[PDB]
Amino acid sequence: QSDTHIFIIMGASGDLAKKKIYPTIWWLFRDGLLPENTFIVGYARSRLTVADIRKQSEPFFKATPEEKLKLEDFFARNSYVAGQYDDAASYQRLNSHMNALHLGSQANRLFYLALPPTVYEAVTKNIHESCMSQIGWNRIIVEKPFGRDLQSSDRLSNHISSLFREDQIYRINHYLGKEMVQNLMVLRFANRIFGPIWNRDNIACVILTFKEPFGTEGRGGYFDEFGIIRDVMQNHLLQMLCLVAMEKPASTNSDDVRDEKVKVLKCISEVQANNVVLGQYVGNPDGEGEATKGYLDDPTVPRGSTTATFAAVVLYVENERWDGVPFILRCGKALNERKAEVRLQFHDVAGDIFHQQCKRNELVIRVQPNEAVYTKMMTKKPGMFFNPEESELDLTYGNRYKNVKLPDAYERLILDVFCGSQMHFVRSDELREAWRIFTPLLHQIELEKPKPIPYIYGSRGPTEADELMKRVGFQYEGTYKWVN
Amino acid sequence: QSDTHIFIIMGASGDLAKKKIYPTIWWLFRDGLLPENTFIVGYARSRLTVADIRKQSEPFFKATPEEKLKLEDFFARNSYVAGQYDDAASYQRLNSHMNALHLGSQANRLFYLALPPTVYEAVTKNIHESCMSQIGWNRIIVEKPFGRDLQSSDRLSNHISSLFREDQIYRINHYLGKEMVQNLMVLRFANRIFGPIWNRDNIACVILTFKEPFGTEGRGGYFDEFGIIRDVMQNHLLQMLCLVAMEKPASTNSDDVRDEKVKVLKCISEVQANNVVLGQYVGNPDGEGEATKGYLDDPTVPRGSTTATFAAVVLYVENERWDGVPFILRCGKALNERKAEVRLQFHDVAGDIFHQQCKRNELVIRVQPNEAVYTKMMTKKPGMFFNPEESELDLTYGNRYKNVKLPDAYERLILDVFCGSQMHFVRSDELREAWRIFTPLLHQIELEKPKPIPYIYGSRGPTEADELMKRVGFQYEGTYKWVN
Amino acid sequence: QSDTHIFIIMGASGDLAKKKIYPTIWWLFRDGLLPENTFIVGYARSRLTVADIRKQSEPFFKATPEEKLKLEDFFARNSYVAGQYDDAASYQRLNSHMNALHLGSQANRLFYLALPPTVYEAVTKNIHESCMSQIGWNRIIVEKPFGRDLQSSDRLSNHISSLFREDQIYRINHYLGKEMVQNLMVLRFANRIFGPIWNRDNIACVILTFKEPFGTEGRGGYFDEFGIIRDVMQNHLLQMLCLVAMEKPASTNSDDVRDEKVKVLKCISEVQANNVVLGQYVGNPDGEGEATKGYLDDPTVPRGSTTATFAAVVLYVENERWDGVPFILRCGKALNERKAEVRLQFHDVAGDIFHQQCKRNELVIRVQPNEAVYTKMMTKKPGMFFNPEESELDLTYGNRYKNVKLPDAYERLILDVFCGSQMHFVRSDELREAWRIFTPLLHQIELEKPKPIPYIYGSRGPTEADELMKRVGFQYEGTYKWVN
Amino acid sequence: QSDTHIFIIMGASGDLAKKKIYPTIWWLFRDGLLPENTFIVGYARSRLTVADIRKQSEPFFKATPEEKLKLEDFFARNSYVAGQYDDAASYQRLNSHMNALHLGSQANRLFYLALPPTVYEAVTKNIHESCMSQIGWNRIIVEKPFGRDLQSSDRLSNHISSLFREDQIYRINHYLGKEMVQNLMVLRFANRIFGPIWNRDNIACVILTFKEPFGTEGRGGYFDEFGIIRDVMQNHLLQMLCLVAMEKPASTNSDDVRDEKVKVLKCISEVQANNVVLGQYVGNPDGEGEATKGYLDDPTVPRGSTTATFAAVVLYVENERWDGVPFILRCGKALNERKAEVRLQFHDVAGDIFHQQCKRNELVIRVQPNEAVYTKMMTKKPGMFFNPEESELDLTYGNRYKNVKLPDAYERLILDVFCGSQMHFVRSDELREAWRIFTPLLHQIELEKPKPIPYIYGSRGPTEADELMKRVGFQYEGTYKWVN
Ligand SMILES: NC(=O)c1ccc[n+]([C@@H]2O[C@H](COP(=O)([O-])OP(=O)(O)OC[C@H]3O[C@@H](n4cnc5c(N)ncnc54)[C@H](OP(=O)(O)O)[C@@H]3O)[C@@H](O)[C@H]2O)c1
Ligand SMILES: NC(=O)c1ccc[n+]([C@@H]2O[C@H](COP(=O)([O-])OP(=O)(O)OC[C@H]3O[C@@H](n4cnc5c(N)ncnc54)[C@H](OP(=O)(O)O)[C@@H]3O)[C@@H](O)[C@H]2O)c1
Ligand SMILES: O=P(O)(O)OC[C@H]1O[C@@H](O)[C@H](O)[C@@H](O)[C@@H]1O
Repeated sequence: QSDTHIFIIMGASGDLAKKKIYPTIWWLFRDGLLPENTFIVGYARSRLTVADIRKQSEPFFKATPEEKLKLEDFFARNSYVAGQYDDAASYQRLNSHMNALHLGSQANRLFYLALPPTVYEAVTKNIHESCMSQIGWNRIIVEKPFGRDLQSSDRLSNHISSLFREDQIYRINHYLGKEMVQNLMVLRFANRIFGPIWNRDNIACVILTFKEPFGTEGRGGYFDEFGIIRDVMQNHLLQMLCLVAMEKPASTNSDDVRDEKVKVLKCISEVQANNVVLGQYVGNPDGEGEATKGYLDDPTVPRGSTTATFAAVVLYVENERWDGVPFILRCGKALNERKAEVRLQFHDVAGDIFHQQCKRNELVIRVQPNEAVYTKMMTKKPGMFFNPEESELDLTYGNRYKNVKLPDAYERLILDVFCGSQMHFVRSDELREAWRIFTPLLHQIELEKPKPIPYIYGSRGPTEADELMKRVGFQYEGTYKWVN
Repeated sequence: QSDTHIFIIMGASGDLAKKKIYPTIWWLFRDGLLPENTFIVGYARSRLTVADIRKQSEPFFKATPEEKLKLEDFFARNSYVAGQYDDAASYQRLNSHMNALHLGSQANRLFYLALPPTVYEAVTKNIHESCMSQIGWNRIIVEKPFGRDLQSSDRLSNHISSLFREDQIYRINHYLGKEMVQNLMVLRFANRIFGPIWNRDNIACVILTFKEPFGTEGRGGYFDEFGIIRDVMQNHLLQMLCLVAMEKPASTNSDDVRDEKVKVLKCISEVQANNVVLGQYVGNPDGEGEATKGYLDDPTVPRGSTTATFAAVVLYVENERWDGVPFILRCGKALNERKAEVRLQFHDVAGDIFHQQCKRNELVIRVQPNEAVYTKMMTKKPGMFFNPEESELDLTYGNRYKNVKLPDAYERLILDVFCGSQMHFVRSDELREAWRIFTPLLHQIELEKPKPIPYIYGSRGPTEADELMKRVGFQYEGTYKWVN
Repeated sequence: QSDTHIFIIMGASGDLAKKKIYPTIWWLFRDGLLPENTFIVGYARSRLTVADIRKQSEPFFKATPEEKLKLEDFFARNSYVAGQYDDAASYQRLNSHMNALHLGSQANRLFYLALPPTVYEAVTKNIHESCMSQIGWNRIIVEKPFGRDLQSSDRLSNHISSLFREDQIYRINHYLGKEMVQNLMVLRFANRIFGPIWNRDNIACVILTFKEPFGTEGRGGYFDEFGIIRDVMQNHLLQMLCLVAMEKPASTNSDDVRDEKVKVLKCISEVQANNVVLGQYVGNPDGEGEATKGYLDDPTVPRGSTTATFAAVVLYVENERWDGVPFILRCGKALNERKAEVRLQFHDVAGDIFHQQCKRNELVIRVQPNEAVYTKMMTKKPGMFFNPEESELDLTYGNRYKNVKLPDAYERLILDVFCGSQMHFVRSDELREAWRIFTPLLHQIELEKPKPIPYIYGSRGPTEADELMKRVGFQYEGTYKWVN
Repeated sequence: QSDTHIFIIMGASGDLAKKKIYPTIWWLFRDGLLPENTFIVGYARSRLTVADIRKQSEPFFKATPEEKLKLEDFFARNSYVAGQYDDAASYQRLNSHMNALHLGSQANRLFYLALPPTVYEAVTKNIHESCMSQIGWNRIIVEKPFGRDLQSSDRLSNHISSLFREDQIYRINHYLGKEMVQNLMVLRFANRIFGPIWNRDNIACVILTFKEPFGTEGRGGYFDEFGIIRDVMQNHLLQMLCLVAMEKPASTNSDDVRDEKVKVLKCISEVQANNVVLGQYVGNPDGEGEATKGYLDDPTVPRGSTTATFAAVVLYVENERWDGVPFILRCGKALNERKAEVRLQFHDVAGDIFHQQCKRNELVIRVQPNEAVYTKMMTKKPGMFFNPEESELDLTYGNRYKNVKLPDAYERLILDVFCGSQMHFVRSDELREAWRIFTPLLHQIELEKPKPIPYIYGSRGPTEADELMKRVGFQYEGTYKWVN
């Protein structure tokens, strides 16, 4: 017997919903990864029907002629109900239409909240008081952002946790659903090559890079509200840091992994204001199209704003394994390229017998694009040479696994929610630690309004970040020559 | 000022000379790697000329029409003198011919002995008493084999050492001149990734593989005399074992490296008779041409001989780093392929959290063919899967350094002799140790005449070697699937 | 301001109360370690008075004539109330009495349940329903034993946890109050000489020894119900194992330490019945007094009882640090001495160059008697010798800290309860793991009624225990000679 | 058959001879450690007899009334021969006299050189040309000092080595004869508790302490020539450093240990002049006897002498195990006490959770006086405390082996020479490295004549040495309180 499963999309008319969630679940249904008895009901304020959302989301489905029959099946399993985000009567109407399905009750309920944070409290309280299943399990899915600082996020976290247990809250951080972020755990805890060397005795510094080649591109209101720190460094870089620095769990269970992650987070001290470089981008006079406009050009930006579009922050995990090793979290929009990269720079080899010609090893795990694990090792120079040179032991997903499709992060996250695996989600304690690490710095920046170092659009950011990276021990040589 | 260097070929008419030496030195001179004032004198019993050896060695030079001018320069710097290996008059004739050359006096003689071992004593004593330069450095080069057992090799080694200083003997083991064998030092002494894990605490067993897809093909008299053990295991496999198991040298100097190599050799006990698997090949019923004949189907092989064409022997290096870890030296002619491979099977990951789906990691360093370093590591299965699968971090010479021509071993060895580097050459004491481990086993086999396990030509050798591999610790699963 | 503290003792007329708790609180008050406004309330079914319990507990105070004034103050701060363990009226009578003090409302109430396990239900429920302070904190204290198996302990733990939070439940395991047992953490996580070597890579086996030189001596009825396993191995030896094998906590907070302990408990597999040696003592024919009778020679012991007074059980902690290392928990009553010992036998030194004259090093931390930490180390033989003998690096409390007094465990435990430090107390999940490790073994023993190996009173128990110890990896030599 | 052995003491009338070598050989013969065919021949310029040497060396024998008969036996096996150190005729006369003894031809001759270094060249030349046994082995024993700098030591070492083989030259460093110095090898290579932590990953700095409570005491003419560096630092402290830092030998043979020691020597760079603190003691104005006079208050010391009687020198071993760890060699005469001590200060425990109360562990080995090995550990404060404090795991020889008399170093050195064990003797290459480490510093000090920091007699030397120790990483706290 296959239990009935139901997927609910809040704000089904929303941008995020029609842009990512509906294509994600359609792709998952195309591969048959959901249980056989799966229904989908949309919910928003807009008075739409299944046909309206269908024609709105079809261009994002990436469908081909071979899958019409499955497409009409999928939209025969879809539904929509209109209502408000605070009127209960809409929620009893939704529940009445909700039970009117096959097996509708024993069904395992599942809610996705693709809504602005300003309505999270009301939506979650109404779902708790009205849309709770009596037989199957109920799992609610919240979305980034989670508050603005320690207290603002803490009040929301306590409001949600007071309503649902920790096994029913699924905080989405879609980089945790990436292929390489998951592969971090298997590389760390399934290989003896990477076991003894994963400590402060060998690792000089850890660099987690996040770059984007475009700016806010005319949508500067929300970025002005938040900043690059709150957007990326608080969640994406910090989860990659937790996966990198976590201790070996007792098992592969979600609770053990999240306990290790929160234990690692608890060992991080406050972010000092002398370890942070902020940058804001201005238009490139020789750029193309959007490259000629800066962050002060976007009208969606109040005049004279100090919001930074780049940041390089050092974190220290004070524990027996990571004491003294800097964790350089450098992220920034409007940079020269797109790259999510985990770079562990190892210490110099003890007793260099190669006359200072050797350089630091760098295990690099590029999350996106071109998923690949390569360790920058020192091999002997091929030919009639004896001095060593930097090479790599490369494993690229795209040259070794061409015939397999690395799925989208949302697909895997939703599949994990369906299967009950909560390993790749943010816990309340982990969120509290993540917010308390950065809250003093955010408050200091908000109250003081510093001047971020200007950096031209499309450049590699302010040089002050590079000065910081050199200062905190990271060594950059620029002698690494790589050819595909 | 560049000192004159003279290359000397004993037995210049020999097969080894015309097939490997003259092409090697021609390639070295073609790239300008030899000193500008370089002359070459040939010596053998046959009364030949420069033109005769020229036309004999032309098919092996791999010459090109644009290289013709350099070819005539090369053969203008060549000369030939005939004589006897026992008559001194020929030796002072050669010396006088040398003195009639560009500053012969201050010239740096360099001797090569491409002769059968039966004349090494006489040739070396005559060279010492008649052919020594009074100004520049003098170095001789002796060739495999080095005796037959401990005492037979010891007498020759003492005779040579009593005549020449250890900075003058250059014992050729051309597998030391291979690209990957020399790289072994860089891989482990220039990387912090391979340092902490290079011990008995992480390595379960070490396998050194040497395979040949072909048999002896009418040259079976010498192989019947020797046996695969003293052919390949005493020198090639054992030197790869020394380089794998050596300690970190104080410097890249030759003497230091040879010191740790002999130190590691001194920690190996002699071979027990219960750790040896021996095989003799018989023709394949459905073979092709040469494959239809066995080792006993060769007319020059004496009838009813028990000489084996395959050997898998387990060695133990009882020291603080290699105590208890087997060193399975598996070699065999008439096997299914050609491969020189160094395989380190690491221990099972402690506290397996992936439900025994992980398998032992293996750093594999394939010397030839298709030089490549790949660590068989456990990565997460790409796509909608969570169990790990075997993969590799691959660095291949040919896909990364396709424009770089990896030279022949003899080229690099002769260049090392010219440059005075003795790092990749056999010193007397590690030769004595290497013969010490294997001599009792060779004597026991010679006296007892065991029966080697018959294995079909072109097969993977006897299954008893695989049984030994399982018995001593090595784990084989056969689930590794690799695509280029 | 010093808040009022009230120490309420259930079963004030009890044996354990009068012989251990009243002397403990009197000693704590005599040294001035209690808050100034501290009062003690007695409670039991007996209609005793303050003077009655006073004269009953004088002989166990070890009081002195010069302390008469402080003793009079102590008993001026004492009180007693008679009542029932299930009648609520007595509970609000105690509440009204306790409130009728100085600050008898803002007081910090502290309860000790020195009662048989059969009344924990009623006492806990009545205390929760009637005897809570609305201003100060309220902490309850429970005592060994905790059930008989997994389910019996689970029901009691769930009932207690359903009424009190984990910061208000204080589970007493007086071996956690021992000096060496708490010093284990400082040995492990504060010294760099015991950190790198505290893993499976250097430890051959782990032995925790518990010995008593006397049998049940006339109380065999109580011991027959439980057995030595449930008496010692489930709590004392197992918590010693947890403190030995625990990973380094994030901080010295109680929650971190208990989380590490329960994490280590989660990694222990269930006890197989092939690693248990049960023993029942038989009367020594030439003993003195009590030694002439066996376990079956006691009137209150049921006839034909196969209860074991000795046990040696091997535990395996399947994790990264303790994979494969056996954990022999050897306990036994009527043995040859009284001794609680933590013995860590290290592996043989790899690459032994002393001609097998060396033996395994042993880290010993003797909890009692004569608290001492010594490492059975290999030093060179003093005098005109070159071979090593087995010696020790001894730190003995009594020769180094003679002038300081070693306090009783209950004293420091009660002081920790007063200070709110819950570091050395058992958590509920720790009980669940400690009981699930042993429950199938105890159930199978109870069902099958096996036959314990008889051993003479005053001997060292069955020799099958020694056979098991040598089988699982422990090497006993008997060559260790020690002189005081 | 017991081969005859002959003990020859060159300069038998010398100060060192009658103070140390005659009582040493007498003690060795008293205990029957010598072969029963043992004879002793003296030689010097003085025209003394057996009775004269007897009456001169009796007070230093420490004889007792019960061993006269042993004294008459010993002096019946004693003989004296007069002659010169450059006249051959005396040497053939000695050869004739010493052959004219039982088995005076197969006897194993063994020579001791208790002579000033100015005559070593002539004495070794004559003894090689005239007094060599043609049947039994011959071993020559030399004494400190070995030259004054690199070239002065090299010339004498080459002269000695050009006449005798390395298995016959026995260079005396009587500290290598000390109990603790030899025991260092058993500490390191026979214990699993001191092996893993014996590297740069756990050791912060190394201090080798040598202190003397008395000045030059009227022998300033000899000490002015050399200085404290050449006196103790070049040999005693540095050989202790070599034996502490050495890699584990392949076997307990002498050549393996000596090779490891010279390998460690080869990894040390020349001594820079910015890490050397020199001190010259001056008279304490309130001293007693010799404490009231300084090094300038001794008539035989040349006026205006800048020779240093104290030195703290920082050494680095650039190898895989000791990279970055400073080696502080702090030695000085006229200090506050007498002490030879090996102190290894370990790094701070990473991720300290005890709020900076922990301090660096210090493995301390006191060579003399009161031989003891103790590791300064951090244990919990006994009693009603929870903070850790400094303690030690103490093994003191005098409390554990009080009935075992630790023999003099010269006794064991002579017994080693008799037995052929050359483990504890200095090699020529060892001397070369030891001298090239310090030679540039000594030459610079001689050429520029610095001014050492004055320090009063009986003090702990200049405070600049303490400043240097603090700067190079050593953390002195002064809070370590020890009670016997
Ligand atoms: N692939 C290889 O052949 C190979 C590989 C590695 C090592 N080696 C070693 O290198 C050496 C080169 O010899 P080879 O392989 O080229 O075989 P080879 O042709 O039989 O010997 C080479 C030359 O040595 C002379 N020679 C042969 N037999 C002799 C004998 N009984 N007495 C005196 N001189 C004799 C001959 O000089 P003349 O022509 O003037 O008469 C012959 O031309 C051999 O020792 C071989 O073991 C060979
Ligand atoms: N406690 C120590 O003094 C001590 C400790 C360790 C090492 N050493 C070393 O051991 C060696 C023994 O010397 P020592 O301490 O006993 O002092 P020493 O008395 O001056 O030298 C002992 C012998 O040296 C001879 N001698 C004296 N002056 C000489 C000169 N100009 N030329 C040649 N020979 C001369 C004398 O031979 P005659 O009596 O026959 O004339 C005397 O017997 C010295 O090199 C010293 O560095 C000494
Ligand atoms: O501790 P010991 O054995 O007395 O060593 C001290 C002596 O050792 C010698 O090497 C020095 O030359 C002397 O100056 C010093 O007094």
